Amino acid sequence: IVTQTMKGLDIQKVAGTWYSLAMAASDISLLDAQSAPLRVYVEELKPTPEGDLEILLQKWENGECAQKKIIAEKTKIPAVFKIDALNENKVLVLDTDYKKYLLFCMENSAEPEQSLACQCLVRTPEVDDEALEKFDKALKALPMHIRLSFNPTQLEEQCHI
Ligand SMILES: CCCCCCCCCCCCCCCCC(=O)O
Repeated sequence: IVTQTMKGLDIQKVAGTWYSLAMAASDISLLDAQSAPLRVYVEELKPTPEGDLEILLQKWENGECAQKKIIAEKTKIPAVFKIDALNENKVLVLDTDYKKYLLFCMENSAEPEQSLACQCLVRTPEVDDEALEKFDKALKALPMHIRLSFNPTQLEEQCHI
């Protein structure tokens, strides 16, 4: 689905702290409740030396904010990782400048029109208008039906409460 990938991605340089400033999905149900399936809040990226990606994040489940750890495995495409879970879940890095913003989408492997969610990550708990502008331009193709964004207070709280 996603026709935008970052050329020349250096996965080591995305290490460190990130904030999920905005999210969007193809289906309202993927993001509507606090416990919605792709309502996830990125905490940090931890690239391994072989070039896989450990992801720390928070997710609300059963009435509280839970910390999760995910391994995205590398593929032959530098910008595309596989989540390793039951669903053939692919993560694509659309664009990043390493020091300010990273845009990524995650999609299901097939069925036929399928689930897709994308986030605008930023390095600091600040509304970055230019990064949100790149996020919205990246998505104006994609068939999104829900979009969320968060204010700096929420960005400093667990599960953006
Ligand atoms: C590649 C650099 C960008 C960072 C990508 C972050 C991708 C989160 C992927 C999370 C997928 C959904 C997790 C669902 C909760 C875990 C579970 O229920 O098993």
